[PDB]
Amino acid sequence: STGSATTTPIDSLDDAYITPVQIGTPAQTLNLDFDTGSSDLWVFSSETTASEVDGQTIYTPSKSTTAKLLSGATWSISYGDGSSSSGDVYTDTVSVGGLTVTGQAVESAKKVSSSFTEDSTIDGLLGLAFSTLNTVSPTQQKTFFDNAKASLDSPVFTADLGYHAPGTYNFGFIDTTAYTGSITYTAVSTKQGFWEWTSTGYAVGSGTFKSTSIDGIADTGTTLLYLPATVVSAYWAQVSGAKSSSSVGGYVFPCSATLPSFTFGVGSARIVIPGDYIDFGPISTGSSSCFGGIQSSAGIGINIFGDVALKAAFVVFNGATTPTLGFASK
Repeated sequence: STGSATTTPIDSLDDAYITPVQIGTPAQTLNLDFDTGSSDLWVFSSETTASEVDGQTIYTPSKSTTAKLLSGATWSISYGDGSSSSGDVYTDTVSVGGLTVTGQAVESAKKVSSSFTEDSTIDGLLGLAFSTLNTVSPTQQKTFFDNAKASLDSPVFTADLGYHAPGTYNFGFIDTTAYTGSITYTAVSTKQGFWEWTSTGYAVGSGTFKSTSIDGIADTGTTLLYLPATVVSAYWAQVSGAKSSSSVGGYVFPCSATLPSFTFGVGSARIVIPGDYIDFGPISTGSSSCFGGIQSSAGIGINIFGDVALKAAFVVFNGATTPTLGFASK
């Protein structure tokens, strides 16, 4: 089997992407944030504290003839951005782009943090990291991909995120029309539960490539590109007037600037992030100070190849017995 679904930016900045997901019988379609950095499929629901729901579409398990309460199971998650959610668990039928899993754990939120409430466009998350990170207790549950894997034509999924445009998540096949050149595959460590890999270096604009190992995670659920402070300083030094602002929370730059590209290495291959991908617009409405899309990972504890990086590539998440990651230009 295979599946193919379009993923759509939630706003004009590509702050996140939403993908429609069918849950239950009859189907209830919710728009979920596919997150290769976590491993829980959780949804706003009829059980979510009413004051914490503000415009989201909810899953109502009592209206699904295939929903079953997973007795005694609870979940609770905290994300890198400080947001969080928790609740109980159902199993139900879940379909993505024509690919159906029966008995998928659907984690129903009883509580969500303010950042989730305040984002009306995201109805929940669909985790695509390794199932070892799943938070369901006392019996850990499998991700949608893990459950689908054996049925797929090939045990892979691909992320093809657009810049200011829709893109695609495919399951079970590689669309050879969706990228240019070849896909370069690179080793993955699953030791921390992430799609963790080592970039071979970087360049800023038309500058020379610096060969240096950068361990980090391919994370579709993180907006920006978080890299070591040395790398990030080298990038912003090429933008007149750019500075790190403690009050704003990172590098900002004059909105009048033209940003240089940023290149990262994948083995001997190179992925080029155009300068415009690195512009996240005014820090507040009407400001001429703009927020940068490349930020320091210092104090995160891990480098993160988030959407800024991934949307410059066609990315293969290869879930073979020994997982690997593939990157192509597009």
